Amino acid sequence: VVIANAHNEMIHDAVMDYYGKRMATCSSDKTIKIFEVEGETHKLIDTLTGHEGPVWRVDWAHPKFGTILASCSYDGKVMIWKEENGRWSQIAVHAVHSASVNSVQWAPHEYGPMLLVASSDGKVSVVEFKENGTTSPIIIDAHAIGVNSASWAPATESRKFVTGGADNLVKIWKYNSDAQTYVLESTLEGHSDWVRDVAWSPTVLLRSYMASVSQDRTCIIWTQDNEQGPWKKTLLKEEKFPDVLWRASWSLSGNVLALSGGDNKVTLWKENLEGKWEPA
Repeated sequence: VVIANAHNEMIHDAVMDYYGKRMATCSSDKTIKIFEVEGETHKLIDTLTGHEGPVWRVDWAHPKFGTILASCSYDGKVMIWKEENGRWSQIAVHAVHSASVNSVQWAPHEYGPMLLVASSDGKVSVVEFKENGTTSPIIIDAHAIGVNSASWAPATESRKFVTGGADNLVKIWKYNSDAQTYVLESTLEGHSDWVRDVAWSPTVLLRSYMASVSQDRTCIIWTQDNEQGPWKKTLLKEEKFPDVLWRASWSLSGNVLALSGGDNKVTLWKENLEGKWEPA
């Protein structure tokens, strides 16, 4: 179902609506594109523009609040646009960070219309969209050099999300009505280089599963069982993948690992009966 040459500039992200019927591509050309996919067809609708620097990542909001797609660019700003009347418009612009923003994912509709922003400005922001338009932002420093990922943890307070460091550190953050904002929990060390990406699973089974990919060219699957329980570092393999590792994605169900390399190859992984990993 290829959509050959969607952009002019190299593409940095390919995400779909909750109903895999409409896509969203973003590139360096500072532009994002909306799509329609059927059997093998690709209808190109609008092309989102207002981004000064290369767009990095984008994320589809839950249909619960209509059609909304958020994008983050080098321009140190993340922007969201809705699709009222089949015509794409820019609803709000979030630019609190001072430097590139490399990741932006939406919170489980349960939580609400929340967006988690992680900038290379070393900080991270949490923003929910009220009514009138003016939101109440929440920012908290998260890493030394910077921040590269900010995946969320499923619903359960009890609001958690993992961060990937520019300083090689993976962290866990849980809300706190007494602290007024998300505070640190874990600080799982493991990578020798920078944490390129970290995604948290929705697999509600007995134990929690977290993925961490990095310039150190390895994935460390962080498995923990309960509050007490510490996270068990686990090398996806006791060798190095020839190139870096940029993305890690969790399948809806069946909990399978989508590990987008850098050697330009995508690999899939599963945890056999023991607790190790194998292809698919």
